[PDB]
Amino acid sequence: SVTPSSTGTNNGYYYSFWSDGGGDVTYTNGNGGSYSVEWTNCGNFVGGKGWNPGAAREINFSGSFNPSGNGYLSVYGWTTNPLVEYYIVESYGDYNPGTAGTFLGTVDSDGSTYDIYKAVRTNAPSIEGTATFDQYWSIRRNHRTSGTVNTGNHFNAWAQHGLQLGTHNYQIVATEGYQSSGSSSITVSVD
Ligand code: NA
Repeated sequence: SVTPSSTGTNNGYYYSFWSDGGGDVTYTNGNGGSYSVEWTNCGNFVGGKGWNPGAAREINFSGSFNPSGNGYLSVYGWTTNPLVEYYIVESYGDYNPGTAGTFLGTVDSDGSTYDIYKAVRTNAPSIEGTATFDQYWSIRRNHRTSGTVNTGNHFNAWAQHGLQLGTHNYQIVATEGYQSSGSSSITVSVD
């Protein structure tokens, strides 16, 4: 059983929780900017708290992230026109999600080098429904579960590689799992 997919406002933050119904997933909004997820042999889910619309901002995040298998903790968001799904992956489990993309280079931000990848998702779920769209990745080499992400540094580095962003839609500190188990308990803020 899974928490039903849902979106909106909670304690002044935006949140989104989405799953494909697979396995067992329990998403729980907490006070302020906090949320938790526990999951067992999920399908695919993505959930967390943040803002709508996103921006070039410094996002503070802290908490726990305990993937057993493939899961990510990322600044995660969308733009439109063009439609782009982007990830600034601060921690992952046993799978580096850049495997699926093309390596374009690196960016240094907030105390670590990141590896940058572009992937193409063909007829995949999106905030505009089933669609084909680019995916931008910045994957932190020095995994962590607390600190500050300067999203503008990533937007900058992606643009240096010819990767254009559209108009910002939502932007959250997302826990994501794919065919894995685990848990997270995360708090978000911006100064
Ligand atoms: Na669009």
